[PDB]
Amino acid sequence: TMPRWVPLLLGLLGSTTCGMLLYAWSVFIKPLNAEFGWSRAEIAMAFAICCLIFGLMTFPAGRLSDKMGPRKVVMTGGVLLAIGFILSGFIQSKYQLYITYGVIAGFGGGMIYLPPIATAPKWWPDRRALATGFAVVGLGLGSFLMGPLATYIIEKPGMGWRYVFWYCGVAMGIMALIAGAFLEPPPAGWKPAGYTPKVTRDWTYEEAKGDTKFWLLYLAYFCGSFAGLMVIGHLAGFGRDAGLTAMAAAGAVSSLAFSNAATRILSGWFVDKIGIRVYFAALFALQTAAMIAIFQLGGSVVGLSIVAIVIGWNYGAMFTLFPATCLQFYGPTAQGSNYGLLFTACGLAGFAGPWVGGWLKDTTGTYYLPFLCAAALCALGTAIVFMTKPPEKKHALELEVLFQ
Ligand SMILES: Cc1ccccc1CCC(=O)O
Repeated sequence: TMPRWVPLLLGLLGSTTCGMLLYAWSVFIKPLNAEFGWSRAEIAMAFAICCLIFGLMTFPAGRLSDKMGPRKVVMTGGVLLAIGFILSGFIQSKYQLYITYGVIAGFGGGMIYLPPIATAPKWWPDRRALATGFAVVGLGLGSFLMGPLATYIIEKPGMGWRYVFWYCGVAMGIMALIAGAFLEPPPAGWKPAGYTPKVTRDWTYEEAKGDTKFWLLYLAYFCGSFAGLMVIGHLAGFGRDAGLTAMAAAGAVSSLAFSNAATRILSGWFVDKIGIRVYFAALFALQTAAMIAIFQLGGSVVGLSIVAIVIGWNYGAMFTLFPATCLQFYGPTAQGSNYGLLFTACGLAGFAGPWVGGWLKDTTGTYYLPFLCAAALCALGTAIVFMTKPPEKKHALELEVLFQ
């Protein structure tokens, strides 16, 4: 039936829509402050709520994708996201924005984001991590797609920021319905392949949810996620505090988008070829080193760029290597449920990380505390990821007894 790269194209579409949704809030920081007495932090609360609900709703989304297939889940997510974004177009208050953009749109975003991450590797057992990366690279691309689009709509005279919400919400609803329309696992028996009595079987959601290694991974995820979200918003300010012009710090930090996008594909390909654990742990360790190294490199465009690129490489790689690692531990059958649960760690990190980083800076007045804490979190993640080897594969005695 369908060529097994169509799933990859679909995951590219849906994750790109999710990246657009998660990028929009910065687009509206300044227009909403112009129209209302609304602080940057007041608008950032809408983004933090969005991250909380998105990361949380991956769990029901994965359970439902497993139970009734990914197509219904992704197209419902497209509906919810379209509704919440378009209604953000018609808002008048902060709580209306929190509800429409934060809760509704984030709900739809989690339901769009997860099912392709569980489905694409099913079409690609020879290349599971690369398939996963295609399911997530859209979160690195959504900024580049929306930035010019949202600027274009806002500055046009007959339009406005509410017009960004309305038009971009229709467009994202369409992309997500098109992505979810054509998404389904391979058929129940024959596996698309040219190549390939004890009997193993994949883990069940209840079996993985009870494994201690699942929760070590959850902890590592929370740590790496939290560290990145705590400092990335501070890189450019670190530069200007070091003496760079705002323009120069902004240019340097911008390389983070490129590496954040590239690592999602490239790291998938690498670990498909050489295994996950060692490359994975090395990325966390390098992330630890970068949190420290910024105090020596962050004062020049070249140094700040190196730190930004490295941070982006390690951060973005987490969202391919945690689903790939989970796939290796527990198998693809319950990957929807297993990884949906696991991503809630990111839901929580997304809610709290940026705020806590800002608070540590403003409490001390310096960057030492947030970056030092991020380094410690990444050191812990390094330890966990490096020490944690796959659990024992499961004997399936019910299948096993079928042999006379
Ligand atoms: C880190 C995070 C938290 C909550 C919701 C979304 C995301 C982004 C995930 C990605 O970059 O792939």
